[PDB]
Amino acid sequence: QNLKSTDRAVQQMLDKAKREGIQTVWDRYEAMKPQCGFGETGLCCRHCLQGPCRINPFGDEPKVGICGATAEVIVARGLDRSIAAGAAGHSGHAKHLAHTLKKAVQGKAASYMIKDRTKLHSIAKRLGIPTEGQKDEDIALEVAKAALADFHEKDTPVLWVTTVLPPSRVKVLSAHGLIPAGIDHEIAEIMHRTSMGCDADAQNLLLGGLRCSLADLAGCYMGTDLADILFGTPAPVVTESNLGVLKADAVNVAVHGHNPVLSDIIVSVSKEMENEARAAGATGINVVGICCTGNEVLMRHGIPACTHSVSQEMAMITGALDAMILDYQCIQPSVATIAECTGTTVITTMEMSKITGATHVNFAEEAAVENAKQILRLAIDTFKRRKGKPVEIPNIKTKVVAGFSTEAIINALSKLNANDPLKPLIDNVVNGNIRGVCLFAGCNNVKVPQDQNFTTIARKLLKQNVLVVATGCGAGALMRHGFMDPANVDELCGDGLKAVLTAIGEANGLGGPLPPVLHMGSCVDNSRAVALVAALANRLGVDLDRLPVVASAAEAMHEKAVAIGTWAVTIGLPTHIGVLPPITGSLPVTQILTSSVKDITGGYFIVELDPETAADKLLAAINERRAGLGLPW
Amino acid sequence: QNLKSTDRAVQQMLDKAKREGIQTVWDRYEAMKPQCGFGETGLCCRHCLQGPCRINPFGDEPKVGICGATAEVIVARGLDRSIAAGAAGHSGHAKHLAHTLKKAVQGKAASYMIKDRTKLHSIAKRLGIPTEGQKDEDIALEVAKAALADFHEKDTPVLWVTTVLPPSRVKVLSAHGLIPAGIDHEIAEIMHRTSMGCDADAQNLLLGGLRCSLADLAGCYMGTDLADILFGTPAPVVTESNLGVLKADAVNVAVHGHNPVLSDIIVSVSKEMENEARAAGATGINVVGICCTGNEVLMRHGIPACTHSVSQEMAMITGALDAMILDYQCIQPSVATIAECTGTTVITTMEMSKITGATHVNFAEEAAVENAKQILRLAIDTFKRRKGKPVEIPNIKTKVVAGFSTEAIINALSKLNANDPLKPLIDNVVNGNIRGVCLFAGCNNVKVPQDQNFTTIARKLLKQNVLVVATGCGAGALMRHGFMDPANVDELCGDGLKAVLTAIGEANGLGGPLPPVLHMGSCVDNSRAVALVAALANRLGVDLDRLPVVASAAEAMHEKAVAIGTWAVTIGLPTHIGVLPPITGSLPVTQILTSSVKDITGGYFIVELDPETAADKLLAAINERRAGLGLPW
Ligand code: SF4
Ligand code: SF4
Ligand code: FES
Ligand code: FES
Ligand SMILES: [Fe+2]
Ligand SMILES: [Fe+2]
Repeated sequence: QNLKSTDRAVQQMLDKAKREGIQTVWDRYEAMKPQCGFGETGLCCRHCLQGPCRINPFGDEPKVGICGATAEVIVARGLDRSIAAGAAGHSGHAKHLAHTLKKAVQGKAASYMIKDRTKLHSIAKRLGIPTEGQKDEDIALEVAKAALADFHEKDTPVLWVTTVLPPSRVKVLSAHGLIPAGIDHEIAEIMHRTSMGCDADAQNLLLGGLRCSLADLAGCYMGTDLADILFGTPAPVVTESNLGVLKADAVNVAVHGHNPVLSDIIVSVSKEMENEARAAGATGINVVGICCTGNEVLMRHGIPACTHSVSQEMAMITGALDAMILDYQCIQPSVATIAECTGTTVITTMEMSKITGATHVNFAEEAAVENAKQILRLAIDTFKRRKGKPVEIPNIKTKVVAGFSTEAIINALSKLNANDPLKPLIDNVVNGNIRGVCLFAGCNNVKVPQDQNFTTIARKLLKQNVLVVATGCGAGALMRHGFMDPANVDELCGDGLKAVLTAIGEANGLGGPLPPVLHMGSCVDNSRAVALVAALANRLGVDLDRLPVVASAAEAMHEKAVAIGTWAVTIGLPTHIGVLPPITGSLPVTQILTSSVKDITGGYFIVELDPETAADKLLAAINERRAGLGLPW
Repeated sequence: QNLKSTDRAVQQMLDKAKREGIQTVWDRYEAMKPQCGFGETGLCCRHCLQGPCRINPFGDEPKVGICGATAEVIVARGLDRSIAAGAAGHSGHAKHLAHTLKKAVQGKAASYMIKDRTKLHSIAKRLGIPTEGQKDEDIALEVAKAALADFHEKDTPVLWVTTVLPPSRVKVLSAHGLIPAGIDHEIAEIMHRTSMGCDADAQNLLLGGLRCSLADLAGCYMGTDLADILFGTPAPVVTESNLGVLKADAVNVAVHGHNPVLSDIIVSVSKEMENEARAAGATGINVVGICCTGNEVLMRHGIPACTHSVSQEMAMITGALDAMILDYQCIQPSVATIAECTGTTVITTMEMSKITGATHVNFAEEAAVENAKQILRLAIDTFKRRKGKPVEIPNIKTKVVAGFSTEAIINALSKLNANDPLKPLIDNVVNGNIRGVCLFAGCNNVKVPQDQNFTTIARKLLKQNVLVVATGCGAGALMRHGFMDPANVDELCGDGLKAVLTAIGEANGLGGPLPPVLHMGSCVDNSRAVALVAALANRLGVDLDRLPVVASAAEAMHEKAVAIGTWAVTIGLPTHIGVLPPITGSLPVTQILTSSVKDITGGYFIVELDPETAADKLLAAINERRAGLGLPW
């Protein structure tokens, strides 16, 4: 089972699933092998009814698509559609939150409100919306309106790009025609250009992809901004992770998906319903997180994280998961069927994301509390039904310190330098105590033993004094393996990094360090890393492609992760991907994405499946940046 | 060669291509066989980096996708993405025209103007935009603004749906949540919902597809409306079709793609440049059409059509095609390479549609005449280079009467009943002289011997007194085989239909009938058939799903054609498709699209690859409609 997951709790549940005959994602993977090599390499097209077309990577015919599409074109079109799909997900989540905010401040949904007034005003100032003499509800309405306006063409480009990067970066991107005109506009233009008999020049196609990846960035940044207004900007919080956060004697309710608009209300209403759960024989309602909706409520409220991506089914296998409350994205639809075996009540809530066999609740903001109580009552009923049934919850959990928004990082640093908070971080980059910064982002992927790349690469980087930050299932991996527990700083961190984490931690009164890795939140909250890195670039008076900052989507899976990797490259970062995207069928496309794009944006992909090698390549990238700033390395 | 194309001119060029060693679409097809059966049946997914996933149609594992996606889900997601892609193309073309109109009336591009004032005012009235006391430029600005607003969410749904169908149809669609909220909004929502770990219920997915197909309809209707304002509403016109419209002694320039925004200017400027072409030794500039940009200029100006879809390369093989001027969609990218052998100058013009090896001209409305002259001068240079080179233009062409906009059909009918123009058509439906109406739409497809389905089915329908209308490459097929020549009415038409075509024709002073098939224009101009059918439904006080009207995408290829077929079903029509879309891997999805959707929209797909059988099924569908109206059949 160690060949499937490096998480011991997952291994334990994989043994239980096997003896019970419950098929898992890893079983379904095994049943799929050998996988199609045309698709793996990107040399397949189904963009018209003359296909499917394929191209042999090597050898004889077929060499070209039926319409004449080359390997270059086919690979680039496929990639562009994945970027557009990722942009559609992040920006759909953001759009939904914009509508929520509008409802809140129009008095249409009293369960929602402006929680973070400081965030609201800062965003309005970033955007150039006046605040002086305006009511908060009106400033919010303006913010929501501006968010919605970034989805279509208008007299300005997408402000959730141009107002979040430094002018010198915007100027480089503008020069190459890369600034998006509108989020849904770009998504549609990708779908058009990639359709049969349209764009058929790899460079042109890939420039379009880069632009659409910035539309994805805008969606991410918008989603973080709006969720912080509605639900609060995260600050440091202490919690736990892994399956051992489940409790046999409680009603265990997982919140799973990405948009926390209802799950944030579930957290608050569950508390209210404690005496009702006790009436049903439970100690209370124990809300736990899966995936990014889990990350959202972890970051804001300290809700413990149960599990992430690839291992999500394992929470059900314990027998103790009374309900799984779903929004959208990254939910294996197997959960609906596994529920028949495990007894879990799986509940969908969003109109555009249903799963055959799951019970659907028509969530509406105006009815959010009513919805939450209905859902929680189903969970309580489910808990009652498992009266007397043994459960098998692995007694495995880690301590997690999280909540490191960019605001929180800047505040923590300000305890070392109140009026120039970034300076202590830069001072330590310069003196070598911090070698650089690495963002771990993205998924787990069944192809890679769960967490192995994230932990292998992080361990090497941390020993080499890299400041590591993480989001999404990268954060999930690292938290489940102890990288968010400050007790592990001595073991994991190089001396320079330890000194910095300790100095910041002791200035924040902790009597001890920051954790080894800073959890910056959900997948949209990759935008928080952009804010930090843009702030550093502006403080130094350089562009992002001069900073010793890299990214690693070490176990990438979703189209969303491909979009994030692509905008990381576009904003100027060396960006590792630890699974093969479907590009290797075209050497020219590979050479653009790994090499010639450096000349355009300064960033580039590093495609490397061996994690020890990837760590060495990431360090080399960091060190090349240091050398370009004239620093020792 | 008759196994490849039923067009004799195409056969002749296929012989020339073979002896010259120039690879064609049919050669590339042969090199692709056998094609992948997973893709053909829809049982392949590449929506995340855990794939590719496939499912065996029959037998053992794999049975399910890695994430748990069933065959139902995989098939429905794939189909939905094709619909969204088609919507992106039609609506991208419409969007571009909206911007053109705005430029025109703002004084930013004097080559463009309001040509059809009557169309402008009728559209403004349909939309509820005031005209009384307003300047034309301001009414136009309002129309353009309304067009652009239909791409995003706002306080109304998409007006290019709700204002073009009858209220009773809109009410049925609204009840099922099918009215689009915004064109690019829906495209993005499809891409989101179909991404990994989102929507996973076939019915839910397919309802989303139906809604997105209405966004495609809106794009089609918008595109027709705006092109008619800018360029003129078509009226009856006489021209010719097939390769024999090329002239050895002239500069032959093809206009190819779908958006005629520049090619309409090329038509007018080419005339201006006659004395300059004569200076270069040519008789003049002979502009000819390929595909839908060809249809646009045929319908408005009587520009002869050279060829269509699958056979497009054959125009180059003649050796006489001096230039091919490309916009976007349905252009085989092979043309750029074939040009190296044939000498043709292939020129791209749209930013998002380039082809490696083709010369690019950065078209801008403000510079349209300058662009046109540059392009025409390249063509003249090319003509000079082939001085003394024999060419092989098949001496094969047909006569074509076309230009049957809905306005033109209503006008023609009005000569029989001035104040109730639809009544003579309805009277003849009722008395059986017209059995019903069939729209032929969509592509050719290399899988089907070119034109064979269109001509086989049309011939059977016409003998059974069906009024046949056609667009796109369906029109192209029928025109190249003589179905737009009124001289062929005696041979092709049943006695009842002949009597009607004759009575209308003689009332329009023609001394003879309308042609056997009415050419209603380009692919966006499928919207014209919707206008006609909606007008009939309103005149009868019934919904579209009670009318004896059917559609046939007999040789479908492009994602655009899948979107059109889907909205034809959604608005209530029995809709034949003569190529397999990738659905047969899921019986449940097939049963929804061919059967249970009848209960939702009244329409349904008829999937039938044998054209004689398809004709019988289409007649049965027509006759069932007649029986439901209490009519003899
Ligand atoms: S777009 Fe070209 S390469 Fe793709 S399926 Fe159609 S014919 Fe084949
Ligand atoms: S979305 Fe599911 S079925 Fe599709 S490739 Fe990914 S794991 Fe396979
Ligand atoms: S041939 Fe396998 S992914 Fe298409
Ligand atoms: S396995 Fe052939 S289309 Fe994917
Ligand atoms: Fe996530
Ligand atoms: Fe067309």
